[PDB]
Amino acid sequence: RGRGRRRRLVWTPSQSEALRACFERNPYPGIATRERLAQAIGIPEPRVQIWFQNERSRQLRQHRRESRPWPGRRGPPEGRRKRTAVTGSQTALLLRAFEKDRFPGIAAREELARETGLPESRIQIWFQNRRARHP
DNA sequence: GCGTAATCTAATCAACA
DNA sequence: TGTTGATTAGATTACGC
Repeated sequence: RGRGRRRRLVWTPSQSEALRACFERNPYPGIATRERLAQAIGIPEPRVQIWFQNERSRQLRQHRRESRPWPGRRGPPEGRRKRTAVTGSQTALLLRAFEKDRFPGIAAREELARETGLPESRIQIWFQNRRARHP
């Protein structure tokens, strides 16, 4: 990988309380739920998404260690993020960047956002998918 | 150093031209 | 329908405290 990752966030206690309470309600929130929590506690939705991935990993691993069944999905699955439209010039920017560095740090990713107008979070997924499809 | 946010791979679901 | 964006499980990495 590269270097220069995002500076880790530190949850305030109230933020932790809010994430844990949301998680009780449903450990598989949709984009509508994630954006709703994001705005309630004043952090960007992408940080919320990463915290649910990590909190599920922790719950699964504890359930596993306690030899307990994971409830899993409950209720109707909530809607996904709408698919991001990526123009041909946006794709071109990204492709050039990818040729020089497959593993951009937060620095590189945030300027691509400036340049392409795409969200940094979507750029990060773009590279994940590109790497996994173009060794 | 600990705890865990941030990052990663791989497999898969699914939108859209 | 094929391309590719979005999500998941789970492993790993590297920071703030």
